[PDB]
Amino acid sequence: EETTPQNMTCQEFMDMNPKSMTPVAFWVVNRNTDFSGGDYVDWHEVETVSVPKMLQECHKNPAAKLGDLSAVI
Amino acid sequence: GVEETTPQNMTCQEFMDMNPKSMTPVAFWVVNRNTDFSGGDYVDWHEVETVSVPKMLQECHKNPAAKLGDLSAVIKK
Repeated sequence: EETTPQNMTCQEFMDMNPKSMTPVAFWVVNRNTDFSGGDYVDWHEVETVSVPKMLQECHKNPAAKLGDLSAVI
Repeated sequence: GVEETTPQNMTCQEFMDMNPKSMTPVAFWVVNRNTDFSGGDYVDWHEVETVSVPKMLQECHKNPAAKLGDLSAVIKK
C-alpha cells in the first residue's frame, strides 16, 4: 500500500538492506523541497552526513517513525 | 564505499522483495541520481510515487536479475 517511509520505524531503517539507506535518508531530508537554488541536501551529503546521523538518532529511539525525523535533522 | 548504501548493485528481485515503504525513495534515486536539480529537470516525488514505482515493478518482473544502476534510462523514458 504505502510506498514511502512516513510510517517506517527507526528499527526498520536500521535493519534494512543498506543499499536502500541513502535513498530513504534522502526522502527524510528532501521530501518537501523543490531542489531549486541549491536548497536541498545533495546525494553526497546524504550519504556521508545524513545516513550516519539517522543511524545515530534511530539507535536512540527505535520506535520513532521516519516521517517525524525530518525535523530532528 | 558509499556505493554500498545506494542501489547501484541492487537487483530487480531485491527491489520487488523490499519493504514497499522504501520503493518511492529507491525509485527516486534510479531516476534522479545524476540529474540537473537546479533547472527543474527532475522527476518530482509525486511522479516517482505514482508513475516511476509501478513502471519499475513492471520492468523488474520482466528481468529480476537486472541491476537498478542500469535502469535509469528505461524508467525515465
